[PDB]
Amino acid sequence: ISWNGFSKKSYQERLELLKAQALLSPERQASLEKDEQMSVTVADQLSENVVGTFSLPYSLVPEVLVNGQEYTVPYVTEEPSVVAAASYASKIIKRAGGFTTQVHQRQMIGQVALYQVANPKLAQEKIASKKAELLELANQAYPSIVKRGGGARDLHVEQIKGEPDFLVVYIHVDTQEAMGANMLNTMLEALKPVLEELSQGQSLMGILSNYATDSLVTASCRIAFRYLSRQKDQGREIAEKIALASQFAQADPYRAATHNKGIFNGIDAILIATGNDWRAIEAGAHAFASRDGRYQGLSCWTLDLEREELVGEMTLPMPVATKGSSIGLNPRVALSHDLLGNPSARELAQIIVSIGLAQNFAALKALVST
Amino acid sequence: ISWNGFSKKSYQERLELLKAQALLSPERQASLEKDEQMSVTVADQLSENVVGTFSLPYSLVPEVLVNGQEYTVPYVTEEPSVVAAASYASKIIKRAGGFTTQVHQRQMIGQVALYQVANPKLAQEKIASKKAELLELANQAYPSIVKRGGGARDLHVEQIKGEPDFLVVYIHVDTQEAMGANMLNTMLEALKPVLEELSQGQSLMGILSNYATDSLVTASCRIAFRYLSRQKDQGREIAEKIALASQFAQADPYRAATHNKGIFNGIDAILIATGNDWRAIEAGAHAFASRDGRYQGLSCWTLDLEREELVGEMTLPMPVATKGSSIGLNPRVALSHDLLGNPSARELAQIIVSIGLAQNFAALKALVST
Ligand code: NA
Ligand code: NA
Ligand code: NA
Ligand code: NA
Ligand code: NA
Ligand code: NA
Ligand code: NA
Ligand code: NA
Ligand code: NA
Ligand code: NA
Ligand code: NA
Ligand code: NA
Ligand code: NA
Ligand code: NA
Ligand code: NA
Ligand code: NA
Ligand code: NA
Ligand code: NA
Ligand code: NA
Ligand code: NA
Ligand code: NA
Ligand code: NA
Ligand code: NA
Ligand code: NA
Ligand code: NA
Ligand code: NA
Ligand code: NA
Ligand code: NA
Ligand code: NA
Ligand code: NA
Ligand code: NA
Ligand code: NA
Ligand code: NA
Ligand code: NA
Ligand code: NA
Ligand code: NA
Ligand code: NA
Ligand code: NA
Ligand code: NA
Ligand code: NA
Ligand code: NA
Ligand code: NA
Ligand code: NA
Ligand code: NA
Ligand code: NA
Ligand code: NA
Ligand code: NA
Ligand code: NA
Ligand code: NA
Ligand code: NA
Ligand code: NA
Ligand code: NA
Ligand code: NA
Ligand code: NA
Repeated sequence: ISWNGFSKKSYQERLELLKAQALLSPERQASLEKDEQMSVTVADQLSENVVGTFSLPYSLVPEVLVNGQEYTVPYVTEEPSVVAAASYASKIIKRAGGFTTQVHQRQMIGQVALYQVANPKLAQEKIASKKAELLELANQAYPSIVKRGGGARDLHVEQIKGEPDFLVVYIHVDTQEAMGANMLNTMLEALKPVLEELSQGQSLMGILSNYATDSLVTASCRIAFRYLSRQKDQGREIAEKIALASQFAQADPYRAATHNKGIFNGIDAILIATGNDWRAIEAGAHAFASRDGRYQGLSCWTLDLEREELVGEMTLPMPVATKGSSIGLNPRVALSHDLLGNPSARELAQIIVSIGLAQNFAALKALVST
Repeated sequence: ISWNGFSKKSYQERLELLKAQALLSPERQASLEKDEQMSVTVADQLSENVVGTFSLPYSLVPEVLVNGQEYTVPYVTEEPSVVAAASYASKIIKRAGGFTTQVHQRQMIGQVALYQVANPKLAQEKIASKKAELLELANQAYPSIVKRGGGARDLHVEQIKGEPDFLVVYIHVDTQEAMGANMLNTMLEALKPVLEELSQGQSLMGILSNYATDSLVTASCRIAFRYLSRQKDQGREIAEKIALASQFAQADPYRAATHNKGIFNGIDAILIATGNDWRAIEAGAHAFASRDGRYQGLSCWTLDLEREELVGEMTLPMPVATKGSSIGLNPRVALSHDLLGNPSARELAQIIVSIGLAQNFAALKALVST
């Protein structure tokens, strides 16, 4: 059923159109129609010193085509035009064939930092030769994840120079559908004593890394000039300027911040809708943006002149989750996951990166157009 | 009146204690007591494709001492223990004298990117000699801010090399209590034609920069070892390990992301409470974290061994606002500003950076303790 006029329709009419799309079960549609909120009692369980609740808008971005599957995407944002722009971007890219996306890996990285290591090279050697035993020790400490087919998968050790020197042990862990912060905290605590013994050093801390390079996800889109503007040669102008806009963000940190901000107008909105920790996704992606020695734009837009196409691409660390307290307790979050056809964390991650690149597309097109 | 037991008190008892503190007017206390939310109708004005609203917890972090003034800080977070940790951090630092903070500048930066500039050096020369006229042209285009004592204050031009070369013009603008994105969009549009004429180039875009280096704010705290632990020599151990934790984050991007994530658990929570754009604050701070060539921790913790003190310090771009749509329309946001004694954007910024450093303190202390 057509989605056009959805923006101009009234709140009641939007709800009836959504109902007509038959995306939600009777209970979820009713829940949405009485705008069921998470209660103070439930809020009081999630957080501390709770004295009430706080509301933001809940919107829909329809027609998000990811790998030939269409989604109606939920957004939570307080910013005017963020949703309109994501919706507009999404429709264009759908006409153009939607997004093509891949998950390169899905693992969480945990680290233990050791210091007062007399012989870092010898220590590094011992720990790395004891790798399989150490992985077994982490997996025994958290047997709940091995039974579900995940667990600790790899281990490496780095000498990091400085004031003072640190010997850092990284574990790589399949956490399946979970974020993994508690899991990795427990696994890493089990390893501390043996790591101290083997290194003859003191363990400083054992903690998940929000720099999730074992969970990179890339999205691309391929947009023919005729979808950018029907007027003759105007599509090429627009695409040219978007490519220049992309180059500008590679060149100037002052542009790149803003460029990457716009991407996260979309990303944080759906992360909130899905009960995901946006602080974590923000940190990893913004760290990723500075990996080649300077802070740069997270996406790139280039031209295919023979095919007459605008190409957009983006890789982000996206260790999102489909289970967790907020997902279990906030009834709108459960609704959001149902609305999305209950994607696995992998599929959700591919939708989120796509949303990011859509949001970016509308931002650049608006900025560079007369 | 004492705040202890506030965490363990019931939701009703917390509200009665808050009432006893007399921090809110009768209307605001009543508004909070019936948990007045922003309505769907109001939500529908803020955002697009609105089909409902979305709720998160609303909590209090009491006893935040900033420059000898105590605040009860509002938080909006879905993460267990974030509030408890901020509250715990805040009480310790209050005993220790609270935070000392300063605003170095408060200005917004806008940029126009020019390309196809044949002679960038000549163009740079012309624009810079025409500086005062250009500033006047921006101020005429937005007279609403000059009457309130703000406006365009400075202009500079940079040659940024790459593929291709860009000539970028930056304006620096006092936007008073406002974020300034609309203001700077309008001012920069007024400048485009003349900038093109003077440079003999094409303007790509005119846009606010979320890399807000003209709005840096620093907070510090000075914590005696005896406040970290009453046991003999245990305070020194803890402080030593926090300093090492700080060094770890300077050395390893994998730690720094997580380190900076924790800071923003606090910052984003109060930014939501106050109707502020957290995507913008995230982008600028995370870009700031990579300014010295590598992605590093945003705060530093060092020891004063003679004075027996743990010192924490943090500088962040904090161009927050005290006016704007969300602030005008979401009744809990208005409440949050009233709760805080209606601080100016400058004072709010100093509270937010302090909150960040408090959140960081509890994170590090927990990670490095037995
Ligand atoms: Na309406
Ligand atoms: Na209606
Ligand atoms: Na919390
Ligand atoms: Na509590
Ligand atoms: Na309440
Ligand atoms: Na929304
Ligand atoms: Na995983
Ligand atoms: Na970490
Ligand atoms: Na993460
Ligand atoms: Na990770
Ligand atoms: Na990866
Ligand atoms: Na992934
Ligand atoms: Na591709
Ligand atoms: Na750009
Ligand atoms: Na951002
Ligand atoms: Na953008
Ligand atoms: Na969330
Ligand atoms: Na959420
Ligand atoms: Na990330
Ligand atoms: Na991450
Ligand atoms: Na870019
Ligand atoms: Na993933
Ligand atoms: Na939630
Ligand atoms: Na609901
Ligand atoms: Na699910
Ligand atoms: Na956008
Ligand atoms: Na936009
Ligand atoms: Na309660
Ligand atoms: Na109660
Ligand atoms: Na919006
Ligand atoms: Na609308
Ligand atoms: Na509703
Ligand atoms: Na909260
Ligand atoms: Na300003
Ligand atoms: Na910009
Ligand atoms: Na900003
Ligand atoms: Na700025
Ligand atoms: Na400054
Ligand atoms: Na400032
Ligand atoms: Na100081
Ligand atoms: Na740290
Ligand atoms: Na963050
Ligand atoms: Na932290
Ligand atoms: Na907000
Ligand atoms: Na808000
Ligand atoms: Na910032
Ligand atoms: Na900023
Ligand atoms: Na640090
Ligand atoms: Na400020
Ligand atoms: Na709001
Ligand atoms: Na309220
Ligand atoms: Na105010
Ligand atoms: Na914390
Ligand atoms: Na913590």
